[PDB]
Order: sequence, then structure tokens, then C-alpha cells
Amino acid sequence: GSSGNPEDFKVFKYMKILEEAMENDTENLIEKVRGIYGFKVRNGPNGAEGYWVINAKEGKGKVTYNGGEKPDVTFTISDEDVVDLISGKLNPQKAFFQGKIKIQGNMGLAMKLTDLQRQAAGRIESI
Repeated sequence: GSSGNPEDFKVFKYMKILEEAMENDTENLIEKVRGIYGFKVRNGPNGAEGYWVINAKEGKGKVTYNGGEKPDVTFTISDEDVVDLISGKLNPQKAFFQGKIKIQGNMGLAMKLTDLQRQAAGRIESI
């Protein structure tokens, strides 16, 4: 599988701000959802594939390429669609259903991850 550099992925800048943003919340909700996240991102620049590990288990929330640690939950998304998911434009719910999101749900942890994605949606209004 042709794998170009991870910087060329759209998720690069998103996961880099993910790193900050998760803990950037003043009440560091990362401590509620302490876990290790594995992001398997496909459909890279030229059919490339990437994998970043978000260590939130320590309450840090840092993302590292080939983390080496066992992620409590792992997601599988396309580099193209991640931008809508992380922006709150594309529903990870509908994405899960349509195969854009393949996540091994942890009954406790991924539900708090479900809580965090509510914040990542960036919605203020009711509809």
C-alpha cells in the first residue's frame, strides 16, 4: 500500500488541533474519556494510508504516528471525509452506518468519546 508522508493528509492539521482542542477545554474533559484512540485514516493523497494514536489515557490527549500502544477504540475513516467529521459537518453516526466510520466501541469509554464529539460539532443553535 503506497503510503506517502502523513503531513500530506488532511487529517494532519485536524489531528494536530485535536491534540490541543481535546485538552484545551477548560474543564479538560479528557479526564472523563481517558483512553487511547487509534485513527486509521485511508484514502490519502495518492491512495495512501495513515495511522495516528491519540494517548488520552494519561489525560494528555497527544497524537502520535504509530503510537505503539493498544488503543481502547480504533476508528477507520477516509482522509477526505475526516474534515467533515472533525468539523461537525458530517455525522459520525451516519458515517458509522455508511461505513465511513469503523470504530470498535468501548461501552464505557466510547460513550464519553461520544460526549466529546458533541463538543467537536461546534453547534450553538437548536434545530
